[PDB]
Amino acid sequence: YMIQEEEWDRDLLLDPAWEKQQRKTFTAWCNSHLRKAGTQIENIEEDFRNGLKLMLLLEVISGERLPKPDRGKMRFHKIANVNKALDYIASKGVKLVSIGAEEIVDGNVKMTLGMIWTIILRFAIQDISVEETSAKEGLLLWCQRKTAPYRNVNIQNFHTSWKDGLGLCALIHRHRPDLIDYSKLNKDDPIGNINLAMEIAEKHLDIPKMLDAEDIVNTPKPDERAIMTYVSCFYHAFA
Repeated sequence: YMIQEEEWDRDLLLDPAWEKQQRKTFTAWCNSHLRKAGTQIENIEEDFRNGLKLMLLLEVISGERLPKPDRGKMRFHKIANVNKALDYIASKGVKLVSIGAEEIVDGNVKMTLGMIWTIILRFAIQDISVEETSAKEGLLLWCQRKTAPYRNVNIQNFHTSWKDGLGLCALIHRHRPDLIDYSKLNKDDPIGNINLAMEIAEKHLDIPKMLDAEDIVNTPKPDERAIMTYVSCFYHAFA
């Protein structure tokens, strides 16, 4: 059988940029909450398949108890646990499309990422409201107001606007000028600018280093779900 197939099989071990980014960011986001429950996940495509840490995540971020988990390794107990996590998200206003317990238990990557995004959106971004603007659009207007003074920043979206890292440094500088010497930063060191903001955010604001920096700089259009997840932590930290 052909060498050509074998080489392309190996090539499937590279995740597309959008997955790398969502994987890194949504894993760190889940972990910055699960640590209040004394646990962590390591691999987002594997560690929600039994429904247990998913139910716990939902409890930690909602503050409300979910019904008791099924105990037992049998596959229908994992299905019952994930159904409880998804029924709880539904009950909180999220209309789920193309997402079901069966594919989550089977490790479906796009579906598992999509589910976690619906959680991040509902419990971190949905209720953001600035000047009669809610959710994604409200978080964006917020970023625009905070960064308006900064002439080397133009927040117009949750992707390309954020590539050079200056948008992140400005959000910090506006709220905490003591923490950053903004005037010394420029557009030629985007990787530096990103890792700097993330290092400052981690040390002083308790926000883990969620972003895939290399991919943000090098990908034509960064993943906006990942960037919204990270920026949503700055909003909660500053408001």
